[PDB]
Formats: sequence, structure tokens, C-alpha cells
Amino acid sequence: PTHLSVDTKFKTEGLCVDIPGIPKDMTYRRLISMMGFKMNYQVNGYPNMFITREEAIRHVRAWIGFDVEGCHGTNLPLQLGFSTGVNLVAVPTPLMYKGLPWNVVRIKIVQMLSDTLKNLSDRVVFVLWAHGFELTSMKYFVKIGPERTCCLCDRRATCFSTASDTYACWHHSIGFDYVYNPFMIDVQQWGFTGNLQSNHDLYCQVHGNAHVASCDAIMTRCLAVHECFVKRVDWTIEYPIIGDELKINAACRKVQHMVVKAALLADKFPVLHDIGNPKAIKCVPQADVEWKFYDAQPCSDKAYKIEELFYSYHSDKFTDGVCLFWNCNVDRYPANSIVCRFDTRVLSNLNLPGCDGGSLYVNKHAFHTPAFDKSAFVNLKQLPFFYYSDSPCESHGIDYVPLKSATCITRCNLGGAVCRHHANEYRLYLDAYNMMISAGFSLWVYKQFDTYNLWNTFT
Ligand SMILES: CCNC(=O)Nc1cc(C)on1
Ligand SMILES: CCNC(=O)Nc1cc(C)on1
Ligand SMILES: [Zn+2]
Ligand SMILES: [Zn+2]
Ligand SMILES: [Zn+2]
Repeated sequence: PTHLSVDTKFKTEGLCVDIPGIPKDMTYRRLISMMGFKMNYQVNGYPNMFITREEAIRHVRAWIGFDVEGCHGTNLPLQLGFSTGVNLVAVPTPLMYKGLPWNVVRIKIVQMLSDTLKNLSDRVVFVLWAHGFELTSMKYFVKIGPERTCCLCDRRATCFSTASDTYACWHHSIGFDYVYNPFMIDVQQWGFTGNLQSNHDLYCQVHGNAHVASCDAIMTRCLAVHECFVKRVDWTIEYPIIGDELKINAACRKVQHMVVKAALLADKFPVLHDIGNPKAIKCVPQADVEWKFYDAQPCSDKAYKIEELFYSYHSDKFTDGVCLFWNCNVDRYPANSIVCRFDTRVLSNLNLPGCDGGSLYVNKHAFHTPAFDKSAFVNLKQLPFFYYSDSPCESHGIDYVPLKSATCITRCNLGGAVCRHHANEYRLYLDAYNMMISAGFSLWVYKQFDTYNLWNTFT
């Protein structure tokens, strides 16, 4: 059962204030038909406009919360709100646009979805808390049919133009007027008691109710993110590569080895406490240090409390040596720590808005991360950039400008002139470092960390 059967029942109780008299007995087949669409017994990749919770999770990058509020409904204006923060007024004659006819509103909808989604997904999934008007407004901006490809590329078609009678993906849709073969999911079908605001406000204080359609669209998508990624965590779902995923992950491994290796050399801790990932391997396998592991899955709701991770009777002394928290989000890091913490506020194609300040970081897997909080790092300082290498000065095997840098911690820089090998490795490491920081990761270290202590490791 790959797709959602059209003959599945759809609960219509949430629809009856906007649509009084709505039949209690309803299927997706009958609902799509009443929304003014015709599926025509077509076996061409679009079996249902509506999708399962499982299909929505795999297409989280395509999620766009959508709500429609009656301003005054064929005779009255409609306020269309999207989780992008946009509000458009459609007339049948927190950005707020004045009343305009459907023929111009639909051009704006195609532009907005195309700009938001071209670098995220091959589709759109309208996330709803369906009350009626949003479903009956879809016939004014949506066209359906067989699965098609773009007129200018191989990507699947997401838009249609009535002017040219052609189809386009999100990348080539300038001037297009119809959303083609969108997907949608009604959060109210999952079984909730009470309205949208009461269910959303149970888990989130960051999204308020300013009483506009875009606030509801935002609350709806936030509630769906909470249900599918915060309280239910699935690390077996893989997601496509849409950017610098591989470079970011390779950089993260390079930076971790570099920072931990230099902390061990500079301060000679007798024991390292590695807290986090139950499948972690020693990042510095040749280090002398006693390596002790403590399992903690990535927290997706609230940050771990250091009192619960550490106190309940382990070397016992976490105060001895150093603590390594590589993406293990805690409320307050101990002073003897090496930390990598993802900054949820970062703007990127990998980082989607999350629940209660948190963010949904999608890189191979989906990781809902609790809100970045500066007070967690009060016992530490920001880790400054440095490159450290004790490998021999030898080239082996891209042109050159002599490198001059106070942060290239090598025997050759100590001796006055950086060798070509360490200059090539430094620049590669600096590129990897900048990639990781720009992806949203932040590095923190114990206050006594000083790179001046690495120079005497060459004697
Ligand atoms: C689902 C779309 N339905 C409508 O637009 N109208 C109505 C009216 C009644 C009654 O049931 N559906
Ligand atoms: C428990 C350590 N975290 C992970 O294993 N992975 C993560 C967490 C974030 C954020 O990004 N990757
Ligand atoms: Zn295209
Ligand atoms: Zn929220
Ligand atoms: Zn060198």
C-alpha cells in the first residue's frame, strides 16, 4: 500500500462549520470530486491528491502549511495564508496583500512556491488543518492530471501555464499560473481533541496567534513537524542530496579529529568522556588517553539535563579529564568540555523551521534539534580557528603562493617557513572548517585551551 487509497474514509467533522450539511460518510474519491477535480480513472503516477503520514515524512522538505480564512466564499473575499508568512487576499470579482482577483493571485502563488521550493524538493505538500474553505479554494489555483516532466529539463512538472499550454518544474516556472499535481495532508485526520491552537500551544510557545491565515498555516506545519519528528523519531528514513551534505559531513569528521587531538596534546587529559552517539568510534584512535563512552541518542525535543546524564552513581568522575559533546545537546555544559552544537537559527537549504524554537536539520536523516541557547555555553568559550599538524614536511605528488599564518601550527611554521604540504593541508582544512561553520555548527571549548601549548609538541 505505497500510496493512500482514494477509497479510504475521510472524517468530515472539521469541515462542517464552513460546509454545513457535509456527509459524514466520505472517501478521498468523493472529497476530490466535490473539490471540483476529476481523476478520470487515470493510472499515471498521481493516484491521490492526499498522501499518507509516511509519504509526507519522506517529503518533509516539500511541506507548506496552508490555511484559508473567510474575510467576509464565491460571494466573499478569502485570505490565503502560507507557512512562508505570506497572506494573499483573493476576491471573486506577516505580509498582508490587498484584495485581488484569482487570475493574479494564482501567478503570485506559483512564484512564491517556486522560490521557496526549487532548492528543497521536487514537489509541494500542502499541510492543512482542514475546515472547508482551503479545500474549496484549490480549484482556483491547482490543475491535476498525469505525471509530467518539465518543458526545459528532466525534473518532474510542478507548474502549468495556460498562456503557453506547457509544464514546468520549480526552477523553470517564471510566468506560470497554475500549481500542477500538488500533494496535501490533513493533520485533523490523525485524531486530535480540540482546535489547532490548543494542540499547537501544548508543544510550542514561539508561534503566536495573530488571527491571520498565515499564523494558522505556520501552527499547522509546526504541529505536524512535532508529531512526525519530535515525539516520533525515525532514523531509518533517508533523504536525497540537495546541496553540500557530503562535504559538510566530511568536514565535521575532520574538525572533530583536529580539535580533540589538539586538546589531548595541549592539556594531556588522562581520560576522555565521550557523550552521545551510541555508534561512535574514537575520533583520535592513536591518542594515549583512556576513552570512555556514554550512550545518548540525539535529543529531538528539549536539551538533555546534565544532572540526568551525569548524576545517578562511568569513571564516576566526569570532573576528571575532559568531556566531549559532539552534537549531544545539553542544557549547560560542564567547564571541562569540547563541544559541537548545531545553531538552529542558521539559514540553509538543509535547515527547515522546527517546533518551539528548534529546527529540522535534514542531511541524510532528519534531525529535529532543540533551540540554540547561548546560556548553555557559560562555562566555556568559542573555539578559535587553528590548524595543527605533526606529520612530516614532505610534498608527494594545484599551484602555489607561500602561506603566512599565525594559526598554521606546524614544525615548518615554528621553523620560520610553512612547507608546501602543510600549506596545501592548511587551506583544505580551512575550507572544510568554513563549510562546517556556515552549515550552522558552532564550536566551544574549556577556557584553559590555548594553541600556544601545541608548539612544544615539536621538540
Ligand atoms: C468538499 C467540497 N464541498 C463543497 O464545496 N460543498 C458541499 C456542500 C455540502 C452539503 O457538501 N459539500
Ligand atoms: C548524538 C549525536 N548526534 C548525532 O549523532 N547526529 C547529529 C545531530 C545533529 C544536529 O546533526 N547530526
Ligand atoms: Zn525544469
Ligand atoms: Zn509552533
Ligand atoms: Zn611542514
